[PDB]
Amino acid sequence: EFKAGSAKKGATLFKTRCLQCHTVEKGGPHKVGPNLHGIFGRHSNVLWDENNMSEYLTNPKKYIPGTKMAFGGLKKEKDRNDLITYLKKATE
Ligand code: HEC
Repeated sequence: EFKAGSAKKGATLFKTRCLQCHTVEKGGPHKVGPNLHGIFGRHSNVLWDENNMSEYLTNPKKYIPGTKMAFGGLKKEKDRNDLITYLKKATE
């Protein structure tokens, strides 16, 4: 169900909802979460592709309720396709 979307809107969604814990650049520093470079091909066993990550990123995960250490989810379909379109181009 993933359809190539907007990398522009995806890049904005990354700085707002992912950058806080993750980095995309080659040889990026491990932050609260791992470096997502080369994520599409890598596993944990979960062979990362666009559709299985769209499912993964749909649900929010509160690590420390009360602080900004929590992922907010991507409940809108457009937002997931946008973020993945960006992320796919930026993690290689
Ligand atoms: C901190 C509050 C996080 C935010 C915001 C996002 N992620 Fe996350 N992510 C985080 C941690 C602590 C972990 C480790 C494993 C766990 O489930 O706890 C992850 C892991 C990922 C992964 C898996 C990477 C891998 O197994 O190599 C992906 C693909 C991932 N996170 C993507 C991702 C995206 C796209 C986010 C924003 C939309 C995002 N994460 C935010 C912590 C946090």
